[PDB]
Amino acid sequence: SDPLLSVLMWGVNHSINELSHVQIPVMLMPDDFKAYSKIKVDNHLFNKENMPSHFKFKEYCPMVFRNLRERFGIDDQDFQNSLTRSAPLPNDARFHTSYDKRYIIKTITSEDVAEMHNILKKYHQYIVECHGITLLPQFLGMYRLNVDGVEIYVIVTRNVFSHRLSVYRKYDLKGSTVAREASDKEKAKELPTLKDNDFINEGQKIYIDDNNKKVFLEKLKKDVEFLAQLKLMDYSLLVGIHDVERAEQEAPGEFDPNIDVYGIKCHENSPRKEVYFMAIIDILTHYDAKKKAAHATVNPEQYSKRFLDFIGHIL
Amino acid sequence: SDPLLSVLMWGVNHSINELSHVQIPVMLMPDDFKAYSKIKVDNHLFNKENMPSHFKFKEYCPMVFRNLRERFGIDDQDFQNSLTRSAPLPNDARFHTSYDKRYIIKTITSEDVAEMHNILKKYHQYIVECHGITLLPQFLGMYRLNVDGVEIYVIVTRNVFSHRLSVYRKYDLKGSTVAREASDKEKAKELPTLKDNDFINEGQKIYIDDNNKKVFLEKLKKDVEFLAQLKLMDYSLLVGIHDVERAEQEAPGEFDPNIDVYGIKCHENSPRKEVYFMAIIDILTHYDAKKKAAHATVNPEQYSKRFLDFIGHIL
Repeated sequence: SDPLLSVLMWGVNHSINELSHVQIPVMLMPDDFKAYSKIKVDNHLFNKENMPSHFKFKEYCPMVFRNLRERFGIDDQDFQNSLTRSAPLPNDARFHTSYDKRYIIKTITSEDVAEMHNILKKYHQYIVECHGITLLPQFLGMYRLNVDGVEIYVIVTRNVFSHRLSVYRKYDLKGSTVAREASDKEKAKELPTLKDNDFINEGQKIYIDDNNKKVFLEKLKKDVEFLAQLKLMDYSLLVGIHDVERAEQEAPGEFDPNIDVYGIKCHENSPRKEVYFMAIIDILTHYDAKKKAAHATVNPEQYSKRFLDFIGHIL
Repeated sequence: SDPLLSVLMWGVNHSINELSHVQIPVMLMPDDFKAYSKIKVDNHLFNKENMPSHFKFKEYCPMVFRNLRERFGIDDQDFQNSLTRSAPLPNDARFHTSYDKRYIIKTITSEDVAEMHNILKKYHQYIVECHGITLLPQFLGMYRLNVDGVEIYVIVTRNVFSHRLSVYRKYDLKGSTVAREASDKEKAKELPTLKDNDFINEGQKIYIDDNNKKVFLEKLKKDVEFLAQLKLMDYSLLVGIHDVERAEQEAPGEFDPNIDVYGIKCHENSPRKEVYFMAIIDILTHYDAKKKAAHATVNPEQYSKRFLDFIGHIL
């Protein structure tokens, strides 16, 4: 349907096939962070039914992302199948979900790509340090697609939410001093995205036990400290709630913690059988559009503390 | 080892994978004869161990050759495996043999490519007419390879000789008025290539029965008439003899006529147990080098008759 989506599937398929032939060492060399793979295809009077006839596909730092996927417990064959066996589905920058709901494909700016290159080494090192146990986005691949005229950049992350268990409530938390509330327009969306005030006002509670809570908050502390160190800000805590009862009305309500890695079960005395999905999202700056907000007070360290204070209170 | 060979294997693999997704109709449209598929790969600081880092692969008329392969009873998966599972072996224009001895890969000039395009439609139509039963070369694919600086063209044909049964004697027959003999240098090669005089002088006989002989000569007549019609000349009858006894000394001596399609068993009263492999080879003009022979009398119709007269006599 969408030619850009076709090129992405084609490219991911190509990219993974290529890597299956490469010998994978335990380590990355400094050059792997500067590397890329470029393919330009020109078909003249051939294969019109599947593909655009002129296109480009570029993969950034293929070894680093190969290395990241394995560290995040993702097999390259599964990753390939998830993205190629059937088209990713949209939902209206744009984003798509792998047909099997395991991965998110987000469209990003060339600026975001530049910034991602800039932090990639430090990010990789962080992932090594924490043994891939983090609430940070799991970056799984980054690509450039060209189809006659149009150039787009995409990044692929692991879904914060479950691939089985549906989410009925969804929050996006920053802990900002300025008031954050979903629009009266937004508060009426299909599955809306609520914000800080929506959480305070409606007195939402997260029923997880003290251990889970301590572990989570420790992970969060380290992750956010790392983000502040990179001078990054404006990230959010995405919180999604699965209602086992409501999902039965429309494993009994249990999940695979190896696929749905951000899941946390509610404790025994929880008012309703709930599973939580929580993670940091949207870590890049995107100054192009933040300059667009400016044209027509808090620093990264401030934000870090403000954000950590708030999440500590709501749990 | 040889980067050009690596690109060919890579390209054939790519090309066949692409086609496995295309819906194959029973017919070719006129545009399929003008079509091609072009891939340009640039790897920067990536995958140095397998592939050259900058290369191009072009496939000419992919649908026509897909259509030809099936008409010649060749499955695309087998064709792919034969050319990709292990490197083709040389033997010192250059030519290579698929590791399994089923296919020949010949290096040709851009002129040969131009001429092949020119006759491709008429050749396809001929193959349709004779239901793929012909002594003509079976053209199976045509490609252009570029590896930083060097550009080569290759064509792939079915081996005239067997993939199991070794050939101990080998003739190349034109039936020319001018004397054709292998050099005293050549007559001493490992497995030499003998010519017209070598055949007359050494009184070689081909022991096939009257039916086989009649069928063969009828096929030959049509094939050669077709070649003369295209104003082509200077082609040869390649004759290879397998000695069942000698191959035992170094199925008992029987072959699969579906893989070794040019095989003909000897008749019952044959002096020794022999299998023959006979086919027309080298049909293109290559005027570049024939002008090189000129710079430092017979026409296509003459050649046709001369060639047919001679082969009739020797069998």
